[PDB]
Amino acid sequence: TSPLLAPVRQIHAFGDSYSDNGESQRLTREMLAKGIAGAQALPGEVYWQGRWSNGPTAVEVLARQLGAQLADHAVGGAKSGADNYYGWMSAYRHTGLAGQVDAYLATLDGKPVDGQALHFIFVSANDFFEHEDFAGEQPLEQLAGSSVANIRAAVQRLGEAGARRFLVVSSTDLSVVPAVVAGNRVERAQRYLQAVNASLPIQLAALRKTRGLELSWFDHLTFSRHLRRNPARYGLVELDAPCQPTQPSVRPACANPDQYYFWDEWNPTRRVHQLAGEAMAARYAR
Ligand SMILES: CC(=O)SCC[N+](C)(C)C
Repeated sequence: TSPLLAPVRQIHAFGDSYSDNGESQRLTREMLAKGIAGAQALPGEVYWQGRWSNGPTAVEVLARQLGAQLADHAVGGAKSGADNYYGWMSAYRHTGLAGQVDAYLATLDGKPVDGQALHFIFVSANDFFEHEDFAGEQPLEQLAGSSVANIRAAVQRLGEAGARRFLVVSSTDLSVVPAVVAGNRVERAQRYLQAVNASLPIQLAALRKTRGLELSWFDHLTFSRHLRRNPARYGLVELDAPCQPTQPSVRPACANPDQYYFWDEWNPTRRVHQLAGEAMAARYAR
Protein backbone atom coordinates (compact mmCIF):
# COMPACT_ATOMS: atom_id res chain seq x y z
CA THR A 1 0.00 0.00 0.00
CA SER A 2 0.94 3.70 -0.58
CA PRO A 3 0.55 6.59 1.95
CA LEU A 4 -3.03 7.41 2.79
CA LEU A 5 -4.48 10.47 1.15
CA ALA A 6 -5.11 13.68 3.12
CA PRO A 7 -8.26 14.04 5.23
CA VAL A 8 -11.60 15.10 3.84
CA ARG A 9 -14.02 17.50 5.55
CA GLN A 10 -16.48 18.21 2.67
CA ILE A 11 -17.82 15.92 -0.08
CA HIS A 12 -19.76 17.01 -3.15
CA ALA A 13 -21.29 13.85 -4.59
CA PHE A 14 -22.60 13.41 -8.11
CA GLY A 15 -24.30 10.32 -9.56
CA ASP A 16 -27.37 8.06 -9.48
CA SER A 17 -29.49 5.88 -7.11
CA TYR A 18 -26.28 4.28 -5.75
CA SER A 19 -25.49 7.70 -4.05
CA ASP A 20 -28.85 9.67 -3.88
CA ASN A 21 -29.69 10.53 -0.25
CA GLY A 22 -33.08 12.23 -0.93
CA GLU A 23 -32.91 14.32 -4.15
CA SER A 24 -35.11 12.11 -6.39
CA GLN A 25 -37.75 12.05 -3.62
CA ARG A 26 -37.54 15.83 -3.13
CA LEU A 27 -37.66 16.53 -6.86
CA THR A 28 -40.42 14.09 -7.68
CA ARG A 29 -42.51 15.38 -4.75
CA GLU A 30 -42.13 18.85 -6.24
CA MET A 31 -42.94 17.73 -9.77
CA LEU A 32 -46.06 15.97 -8.50
CA ALA A 33 -47.21 19.12 -6.67
CA LYS A 34 -46.89 21.05 -9.96
CA GLY A 35 -48.63 18.42 -12.13
CA ILE A 36 -45.58 17.97 -14.35
CA ALA A 37 -46.38 15.58 -17.22
CA GLY A 38 -45.26 12.01 -16.52
CA ALA A 39 -44.26 12.58 -12.87
CA GLN A 40 -44.06 9.59 -10.54
CA ALA A 41 -43.02 9.31 -6.90
CA LEU A 42 -39.41 8.08 -6.69
CA PRO A 43 -38.01 5.98 -5.30
CA GLY A 44 -41.40 4.78 -3.96
CA GLU A 45 -42.92 3.25 -0.83
CA VAL A 46 -40.64 0.35 0.12
CA TYR A 47 -37.47 2.41 0.68
CA TRP A 48 -35.73 4.07 3.64
CA GLN A 49 -36.03 7.90 3.89
CA GLY A 50 -35.92 8.53 0.13
CA ARG A 51 -32.80 6.38 -0.53
CA TRP A 52 -33.11 3.66 -3.20
CA SER A 53 -32.19 1.17 -0.55
CA ASN A 54 -33.07 0.21 3.09
CA GLY A 55 -30.45 2.58 4.56
CA PRO A 56 -27.69 5.05 3.79
CA THR A 57 -25.78 4.88 0.45
CA ALA A 58 -22.04 4.26 0.13
CA VAL A 59 -21.13 7.93 -0.11
CA GLU A 60 -23.11 8.66 3.09
CA VAL A 61 -21.02 6.00 4.85
CA LEU A 62 -17.82 7.35 3.31
CA ALA A 63 -18.66 10.85 4.70
CA ARG A 64 -19.36 9.37 8.14
CA GLN A 65 -16.15 7.36 8.18
CA LEU A 66 -13.97 10.31 7.05
CA GLY A 67 -15.60 12.94 9.28
CA ALA A 68 -16.86 14.96 6.29
CA GLN A 69 -20.02 16.97 5.57
CA LEU A 70 -21.85 15.69 2.49
CA ALA A 71 -23.60 17.72 -0.17
CA ASP A 72 -25.20 14.94 -2.23
CA HIS A 73 -26.33 16.08 -5.68
CA ALA A 74 -26.96 12.54 -6.99
CA VAL A 75 -30.42 11.74 -8.43
CA GLY A 76 -31.89 8.22 -8.83
CA GLY A 77 -32.09 7.46 -12.55
CA ALA A 78 -29.18 9.78 -13.53
CA LYS A 79 -27.20 9.01 -16.68
CA SER A 80 -23.65 10.14 -17.30
CA GLY A 81 -24.75 12.95 -19.66
CA ALA A 82 -27.39 15.65 -19.18
CA ASP A 83 -30.46 13.58 -18.44
CA ASN A 84 -32.19 10.77 -16.57
CA TYR A 85 -33.44 7.23 -17.31
CA TYR A 86 -36.86 8.84 -16.61
CA GLY A 87 -37.35 10.95 -19.79
CA TRP A 88 -40.21 12.93 -18.29
CA MET A 89 -37.76 14.73 -15.93
CA SER A 90 -35.82 16.44 -18.79
CA ALA A 91 -38.58 18.99 -19.25
CA TYR A 92 -38.31 20.09 -15.62
CA ARG A 93 -34.59 19.54 -14.72
CA HIS A 94 -31.49 17.98 -16.31
CA THR A 95 -30.55 15.50 -13.57
CA GLY A 96 -27.78 13.47 -15.29
CA LEU A 97 -24.15 13.89 -14.14
CA ALA A 98 -23.64 16.80 -16.67
CA GLY A 99 -26.82 18.46 -15.34
CA GLN A 100 -25.76 18.03 -11.71
CA VAL A 101 -22.35 19.59 -12.50
CA ASP A 102 -24.08 22.50 -14.35
CA ALA A 103 -26.36 23.10 -11.39
CA TYR A 104 -23.56 22.91 -8.80
CA LEU A 105 -21.48 25.45 -10.75
CA ALA A 106 -24.54 27.69 -11.27
CA THR A 107 -25.25 27.67 -7.56
CA LEU A 108 -21.71 28.83 -6.84
CA ASP A 109 -22.66 31.89 -8.92
CA GLY A 110 -19.05 32.96 -9.72
CA LYS A 111 -17.79 32.17 -6.16
CA PRO A 112 -14.90 29.75 -5.85
CA VAL A 113 -15.07 25.96 -5.77
CA ASP A 114 -13.84 24.60 -2.40
CA GLY A 115 -10.40 23.32 -3.46
CA GLN A 116 -10.33 21.11 -0.33
CA ALA A 117 -13.68 19.39 -1.07
CA LEU A 118 -13.70 15.83 -2.40
CA HIS A 119 -15.71 15.65 -5.65
CA PHE A 120 -17.20 12.16 -5.69
CA ILE A 121 -18.55 10.82 -9.01
CA PHE A 122 -20.46 7.50 -9.24
CA VAL A 123 -22.49 7.06 -12.45
CA SER A 124 -23.06 4.98 -15.62
CA ALA A 125 -25.53 2.24 -14.59
CA ASN A 126 -28.48 4.08 -16.07
CA ASP A 127 -26.69 4.55 -19.38
CA PHE A 128 -26.86 0.72 -19.70
CA PHE A 129 -30.32 0.28 -18.19
CA GLU A 130 -31.82 2.87 -20.53
CA HIS A 131 -30.11 1.42 -23.54
CA GLU A 132 -31.33 -2.11 -22.78
CA ASP A 133 -34.86 -1.18 -21.69
CA PHE A 134 -35.66 1.13 -24.69
CA ALA A 135 -33.65 -0.74 -27.37
CA GLY A 136 -30.88 1.81 -27.82
CA GLU A 137 -29.17 2.10 -31.17
CA GLN A 138 -25.53 2.24 -30.28
CA PRO A 139 -23.39 -0.86 -30.11
CA LEU A 140 -22.46 -1.40 -26.37
CA GLU A 141 -18.80 -0.56 -27.11
CA GLN A 142 -19.90 2.90 -28.37
CA LEU A 143 -22.28 3.30 -25.38
CA ALA A 144 -19.39 2.59 -23.06
CA GLY A 145 -17.18 5.05 -24.96
CA SER A 146 -19.95 7.68 -24.45
CA SER A 147 -20.20 6.96 -20.69
CA VAL A 148 -16.44 7.24 -20.34
CA ALA A 149 -16.31 10.50 -22.30
CA ASN A 150 -19.16 11.93 -20.24
CA ILE A 151 -17.48 11.11 -16.89
CA ARG A 152 -14.07 12.42 -18.12
CA ALA A 153 -15.84 15.61 -19.28
CA ALA A 154 -17.46 16.06 -15.85
CA VAL A 155 -14.08 15.78 -14.10
CA GLN A 156 -12.58 18.19 -16.65
CA ARG A 157 -15.37 20.74 -16.13
CA LEU A 158 -15.21 20.50 -12.32
CA GLY A 159 -11.40 20.83 -12.39
CA GLU A 160 -11.73 23.80 -14.78
CA ALA A 161 -13.93 25.55 -12.22
CA GLY A 162 -11.45 24.90 -9.35
CA ALA A 163 -12.02 21.35 -8.06
CA ARG A 164 -8.72 19.68 -7.11
CA ARG A 165 -9.75 16.45 -5.40
CA PHE A 166 -11.79 13.59 -6.89
CA LEU A 167 -12.96 10.05 -6.15
CA VAL A 168 -14.42 8.37 -9.21
CA VAL A 169 -16.25 5.06 -8.79
CA SER A 170 -15.96 2.39 -11.55
CA SER A 171 -18.90 0.70 -13.12
CA THR A 172 -20.52 -1.67 -10.62
CA ASP A 173 -21.00 -5.32 -11.59
CA LEU A 174 -24.12 -4.79 -13.63
CA SER A 175 -23.88 -8.43 -14.71
CA VAL A 176 -25.21 -9.64 -11.28
CA VAL A 177 -27.94 -7.07 -10.95
CA PRO A 178 -31.22 -8.98 -10.49
CA ALA A 179 -33.07 -6.98 -13.24
CA VAL A 180 -30.17 -7.75 -15.65
CA VAL A 181 -30.26 -11.46 -14.75
CA ALA A 182 -34.04 -11.57 -15.25
CA GLY A 183 -33.64 -9.85 -18.71
CA ASN A 184 -31.08 -12.54 -19.76
CA ARG A 185 -28.56 -9.70 -20.32
CA VAL A 186 -25.59 -10.91 -18.20
CA GLU A 187 -23.20 -11.05 -21.14
CA ARG A 188 -24.24 -7.61 -22.46
CA ALA A 189 -23.66 -6.13 -18.98
CA GLN A 190 -20.23 -7.87 -18.72
CA ARG A 191 -19.20 -6.42 -22.08
CA TYR A 192 -20.37 -2.88 -21.22
CA LEU A 193 -18.85 -2.69 -17.72
CA GLN A 194 -15.52 -4.16 -18.89
CA ALA A 195 -15.33 -1.53 -21.62
CA VAL A 196 -16.06 1.32 -19.16
CA ASN A 197 -13.69 -0.01 -16.49
CA ALA A 198 -10.78 -0.65 -18.91
CA SER A 199 -10.86 2.80 -20.53
CA LEU A 200 -11.99 5.25 -17.84
CA PRO A 201 -9.12 4.94 -15.44
CA ILE A 202 -6.57 5.44 -18.26
CA GLN A 203 -8.35 8.67 -19.27
CA LEU A 204 -8.69 9.87 -15.68
CA ALA A 205 -5.00 9.21 -14.92
CA ALA A 206 -4.05 11.44 -17.93
CA LEU A 207 -6.37 14.20 -16.74
CA ARG A 208 -5.07 13.89 -13.11
CA LYS A 209 -1.57 14.41 -14.36
CA THR A 210 -2.35 17.28 -16.79
CA ARG A 211 -4.31 19.30 -14.25
CA GLY A 212 -2.40 18.37 -11.05
CA LEU A 213 -5.45 16.74 -9.47
CA GLU A 214 -5.74 14.24 -6.66
CA LEU A 215 -7.93 11.63 -8.28
CA SER A 216 -8.59 8.30 -6.75
CA TRP A 217 -10.24 5.44 -8.62
CA PHE A 218 -12.52 3.04 -6.72
CA ASP A 219 -12.90 -0.33 -8.42
CA HIS A 220 -16.37 -1.36 -7.32
CA LEU A 221 -16.17 -4.54 -9.48
CA THR A 222 -13.13 -5.81 -7.54
CA PHE A 223 -14.87 -4.86 -4.36
CA SER A 224 -18.10 -6.76 -5.21
CA ARG A 225 -16.22 -9.80 -6.58
CA HIS A 226 -14.36 -10.15 -3.28
CA LEU A 227 -17.62 -9.86 -1.23
CA ARG A 228 -19.55 -12.30 -3.39
CA ARG A 229 -16.71 -14.91 -3.43
CA ASN A 230 -16.47 -14.95 0.45
CA PRO A 231 -19.96 -13.95 1.57
CA ALA A 232 -20.08 -15.66 4.99
CA ARG A 233 -17.06 -13.53 6.08
CA TYR A 234 -19.30 -10.44 5.74
CA GLY A 235 -22.44 -12.01 7.10
CA LEU A 236 -24.14 -12.29 3.72
CA VAL A 237 -26.27 -15.32 2.76
CA GLU A 238 -28.48 -14.35 -0.31
CA LEU A 239 -26.51 -12.75 -3.16
CA ASP A 240 -29.12 -12.90 -5.95
CA ALA A 241 -32.64 -12.46 -4.73
CA PRO A 242 -33.94 -9.02 -3.93
CA CYS A 243 -34.81 -8.61 -0.23
CA GLN A 244 -37.65 -6.28 -1.30
CA PRO A 245 -39.08 -7.49 -4.62
CA THR A 246 -40.91 -4.86 -6.69
CA GLN A 247 -41.26 -6.68 -10.11
CA PRO A 248 -43.90 -7.33 -11.37
CA SER A 249 -45.23 -6.13 -8.01
CA VAL A 250 -44.26 -5.30 -4.47
CA ARG A 251 -44.10 -8.32 -2.15
CA PRO A 252 -43.15 -8.58 1.61
CA ALA A 253 -39.47 -7.90 2.47
CA CYS A 254 -37.15 -10.71 3.60
CA ALA A 255 -36.63 -11.20 7.36
CA ASN A 256 -32.89 -10.53 7.57
CA PRO A 257 -31.98 -7.62 5.21
CA ASP A 258 -28.36 -7.52 6.41
CA GLN A 259 -27.89 -11.00 5.05
CA TYR A 260 -28.93 -9.84 1.53
CA TYR A 261 -26.79 -8.23 -1.20
CA PHE A 262 -29.74 -6.70 -3.08
CA TRP A 263 -32.57 -4.57 -1.80
CA ASP A 264 -34.69 -4.21 -4.97
CA GLU A 265 -34.00 -5.47 -8.48
CA TRP A 266 -31.30 -2.78 -9.12
CA ASN A 267 -29.92 -1.54 -5.80
CA PRO A 268 -27.73 -3.01 -3.05
CA THR A 269 -28.83 -3.19 0.57
CA ARG A 270 -27.63 -0.90 3.35
CA ARG A 271 -25.14 -3.65 4.36
CA VAL A 272 -23.41 -3.67 0.97
CA HIS A 273 -23.48 0.19 0.90
CA GLN A 274 -21.79 0.11 4.39
CA LEU A 275 -19.07 -2.21 3.20
CA ALA A 276 -18.64 -0.15 0.02
CA GLY A 277 -18.35 3.15 1.89
CA GLU A 278 -15.87 1.60 4.34
CA ALA A 279 -13.79 0.34 1.36
CA MET A 280 -13.91 3.77 -0.35
CA ALA A 281 -12.79 5.42 2.93
CA ALA A 282 -9.77 3.08 3.19
CA ARG A 283 -7.72 5.33 0.85
CA TYR A 284 -7.96 8.41 3.16
CA ALA A 285 -6.76 9.43 6.58
CA ARG A 286 -9.44 10.39 9.09
C1 LIG B 1 -28.42 3.13 -10.71
C2 LIG B 1 -29.85 3.55 -10.50
O1 LIG B 1 -30.21 4.79 -10.48
S1 LIG B 1 -30.89 2.17 -10.37
C3 LIG B 1 -32.36 2.87 -11.14
C4 LIG B 1 -32.94 1.78 -12.05
N1 LIG B 1 -34.04 2.13 -12.95
C5 LIG B 1 -34.18 3.58 -13.13
C6 LIG B 1 -33.77 1.50 -14.24
C7 LIG B 1 -35.36 1.57 -12.52
